[PDB]
Amino acid sequence: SGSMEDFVRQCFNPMIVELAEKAMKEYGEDPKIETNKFAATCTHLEVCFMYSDGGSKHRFEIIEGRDRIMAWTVVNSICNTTGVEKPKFLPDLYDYKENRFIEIGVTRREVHIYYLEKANKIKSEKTHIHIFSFTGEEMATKADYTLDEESRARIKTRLFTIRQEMASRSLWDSFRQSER
Ligand SMILES: O=c1cc(-c2ccc(O)c(O)c2)oc2c([C@@H]3O[C@H](CO)[C@@H](O)[C@H](O)[C@H]3O)c(O)cc(O)c12
Ligand SMILES: [Mn+2]
Ligand SMILES: [Mn+2]
Repeated sequence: SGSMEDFVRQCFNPMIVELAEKAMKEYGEDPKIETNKFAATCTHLEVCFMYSDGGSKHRFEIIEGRDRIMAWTVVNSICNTTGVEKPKFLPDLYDYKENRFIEIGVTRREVHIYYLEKANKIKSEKTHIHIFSFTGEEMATKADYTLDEESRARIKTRLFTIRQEMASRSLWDSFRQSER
């Protein structure tokens, strides 16, 4: 869907776009062909970045977007230095304030369905899950949202703006239907 490709290149910062293209190609997927996955990958990356800018300076270490060696360097480092259980999958962030890894979910489906799939995927209590939708819904572990409402509101409003713009360009219906 090349009109979606055009949208991704117009919508997302070039750093996010280049990171998403590398990520997909590493799984043998072509951004030019799986354009809905390209937009999805960019959105999750951007949310991960916005979330890391949510609170105090350096509250959050970013793990998402990092090459595997550096990602695992951050994760193993943190687990040696805080004694928190070493996750089996790379999470998205580490919360220095709350001493927990965070998995970040962005879903075109219902938040509760995605929360469960993440929980069942993770199989490790300590890691905090936080889900966003394009429709303003969000849900987190023990209903603990980590950030203040003003920072969550920027993320929720950004995801809404993205859905809206996709909608004006008749890309949203495909994109919504395309998810796992
Ligand atoms: O870099 C990638 C990152 C992720 C990813 C997704 C959710 C997270 O929460 C998360 O931390 C990371 O997913 C990717 C996927 C897929 O994106 C679907 C979502 O649109 C997922 O449902 C699939 O399961 C995935 O394999 C690709 O196809 C290619 C990719 O480079 C990636
Ligand atoms: Mn991740
Ligand atoms: Mn994630």
